[PDB]
Amino acid sequence: MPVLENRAAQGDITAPGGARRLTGDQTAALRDSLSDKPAKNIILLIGDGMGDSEITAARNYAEGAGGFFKGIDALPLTGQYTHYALNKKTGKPDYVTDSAASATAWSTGVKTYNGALGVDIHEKDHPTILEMAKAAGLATGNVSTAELQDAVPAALVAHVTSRKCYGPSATSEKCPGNALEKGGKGSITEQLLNARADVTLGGGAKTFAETATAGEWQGKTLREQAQARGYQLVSDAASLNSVTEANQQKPLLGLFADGNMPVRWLGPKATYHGNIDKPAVTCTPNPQRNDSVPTLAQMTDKAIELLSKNEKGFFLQVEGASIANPCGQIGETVDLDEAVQRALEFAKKEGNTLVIVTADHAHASQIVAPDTKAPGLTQALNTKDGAVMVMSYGSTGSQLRIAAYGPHAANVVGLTDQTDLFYTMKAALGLK
Amino acid sequence: TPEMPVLENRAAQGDITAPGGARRLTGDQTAALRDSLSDKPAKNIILLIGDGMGDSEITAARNYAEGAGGFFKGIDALPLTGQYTHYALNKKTGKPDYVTDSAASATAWSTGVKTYNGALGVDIHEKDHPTILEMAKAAGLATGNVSTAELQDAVPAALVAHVTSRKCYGPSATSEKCPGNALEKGGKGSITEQLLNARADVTLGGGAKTFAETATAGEWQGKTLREQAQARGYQLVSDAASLNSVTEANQQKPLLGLFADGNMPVRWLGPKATYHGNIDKPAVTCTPNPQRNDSVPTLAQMTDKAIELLSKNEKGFFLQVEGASIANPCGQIGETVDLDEAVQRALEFAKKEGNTLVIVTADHAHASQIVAPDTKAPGLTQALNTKDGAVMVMSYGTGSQLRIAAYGPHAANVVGLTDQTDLFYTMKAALGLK
Repeated sequence: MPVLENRAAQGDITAPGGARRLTGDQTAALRDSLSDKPAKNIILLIGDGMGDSEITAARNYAEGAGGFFKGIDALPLTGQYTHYALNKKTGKPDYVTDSAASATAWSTGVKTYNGALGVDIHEKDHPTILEMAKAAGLATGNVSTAELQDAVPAALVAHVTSRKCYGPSATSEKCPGNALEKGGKGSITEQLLNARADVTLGGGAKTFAETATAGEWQGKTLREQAQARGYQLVSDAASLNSVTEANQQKPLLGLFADGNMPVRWLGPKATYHGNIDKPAVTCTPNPQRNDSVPTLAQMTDKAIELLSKNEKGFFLQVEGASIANPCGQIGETVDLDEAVQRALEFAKKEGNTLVIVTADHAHASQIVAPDTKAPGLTQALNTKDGAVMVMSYGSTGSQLRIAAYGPHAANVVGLTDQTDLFYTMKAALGLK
Repeated sequence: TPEMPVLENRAAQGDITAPGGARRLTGDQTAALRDSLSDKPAKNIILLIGDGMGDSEITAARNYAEGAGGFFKGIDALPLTGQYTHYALNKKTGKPDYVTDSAASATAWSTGVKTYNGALGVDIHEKDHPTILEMAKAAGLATGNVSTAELQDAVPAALVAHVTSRKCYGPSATSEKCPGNALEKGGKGSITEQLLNARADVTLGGGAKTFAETATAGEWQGKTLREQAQARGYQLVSDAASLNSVTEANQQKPLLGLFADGNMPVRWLGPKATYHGNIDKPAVTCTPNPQRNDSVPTLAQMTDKAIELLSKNEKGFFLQVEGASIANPCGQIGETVDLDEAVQRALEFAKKEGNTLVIVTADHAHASQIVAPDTKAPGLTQALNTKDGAVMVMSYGTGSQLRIAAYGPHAANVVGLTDQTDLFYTMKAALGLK
């Protein structure tokens, strides 16, 4: 079912027809994109805050208005999904979710309250798509450029009443029911190590320095616990590259930064009337990025290579993290686009892989007219077109894009809910 | 048999607090979507435009009027969806201008050419290009142009007028602001004059005021534009009763309904948003506008009457319907509700007829955002009491790509990423126009 490159503007944008992204009728191409056959594998890519506005701004900046993201914009089947959370006491909708409640929704199929991971409004645990995959004998991967304790990667492996419960310390204080010494399943990091995905790659080494309060590994650091439990620990690109396999006997745990992994691009923070009062900005490469720290795309490719060895199949989630910094935000979308390209390249070759690309919720940034005097923070940027684009941040709940390629991708078209994504993945992989 | 499927119910299917309760799907959609795809000719096209109606506006309106887990039986029911880009051009450089106005965006889908902000039916060199409505008429199709805005406003005007500035409503503004287009200066005339020349079978909306102006040259010099319409054989109507009496509309007796002096009445009233309004003022419940009444047809009623009149043409018809806009949350939400009712009419017709492509989108998105209730925001905000019995806060503090959705023959051409100019080529090809 491969392709639909490319949908850049096809010609001279000032001339009749020159800004078209299509070359002819799409009925055959869309029909050819539809298959009801089993998915052997799923790759779910999440861009933090990546709603339609963020996609557009990053395209305009990095590719030009008429440009095309070869990963993000190349998925043939598209829709919009709703991501409202719940008020914990009343059960009524809360129109603006945080990352934890939204990740819980696609990870478990149950709505919840802001801050919850893997539990419902009654604080009851519900299994995750990753746990279910593993129980069925599928290989599992969990990749992020955030700290691995952050809401999105955490939601696949941890059930806690507050997303703040990173390690033993915070869990004892803020989630006493989940604390290991109080009979609970443990902190986010402890539950991560119990879950034992085949491949886990990201930031967040800091919390692994904490020591367990109880159980078999009481008094040892969580890093020592991982080593004791047979994990392959890697911390840089060379150590990652040399890994030849990852499975339940030798699961891979890559910890590539103390906190979040390095942001792709730097620029100044937006300011009051920054588009008027400050020069237009050209984003710059972050010196902290280097070939010793794997990128999101490199971690995605290595996870695919290790997980694809499982004959039954795999589930892999990849999160492009977001750390009022337009350059930071746009470079994060570029990082995600490269990871999506790796996923699509694999899926097109393998032929039984469903790739889904979406966001937890949208950032508040807006693209505004160049002369805008806005009440919040603004910045002018010099885009690939050699024109100024202005972005405004003006302290969100909108539905936002979800797109897919491969078997069962029809289930993201039209209006859906974020919880439907759980059931789509469940059904595509034939999980019970 | 009414047979390619419309989405009948994508509301949350159960108790939203329970596992699976917030699902909008009941099962796999592959078969449904396969059955949604045809490249047979479109006999008819109905294009519905919600002013400012990006994804945020759809979500806010759904939240308020239907609840978070509710469902717009029109807007949310189209099975094939994508996102399109609507950037304009800088007139002098020809480089993208990332934030369009309504005139440049309407020009893009009506003519397939990008242009500068404020341009109607002309490119950055001020050269005219034909519109989808003009092309439909030349091919023997019936044509309708319906709006709750003034008919001179950018969206309806872009189908029938080629002028260098959208401000050129009548003779007086054209001679001042678009001198090359002014009739007495050798051009094709004001927006209103070009509308009268274009002679769609059905034109319904606001904007009676400009018709009081007199022409400055030509056969009808010194007559008002209303008098000109009357002399050129138009059937003029001004309220619901007179619209209802109309039995036919065609090139001998084209229909021109003028239902307000300016814009037609908004659906709902509420207070303007204010600084720290969500904190400093009570949560708002929108109220009915008493200027709305059964003597003024609604957007849906105009849509239904236009379909009834246009569908008599054996070759087919092209119909555009605009739900107009105008930091008034209640006004903007009610406008989305108005559009949803008109989309329901269009889909009901299309489902039965079987050869009708229905497209629902926006010119460009409004700046409103849905934000946390406790938000202290620097712009204008308002708390609203929604259908769920919970508070939603709106903030007004744009260039984002936005939803386009379709049903019927050739609907596949809205899926994925497209440009607003592709919509011109989609409509052209679907109707077989050359």
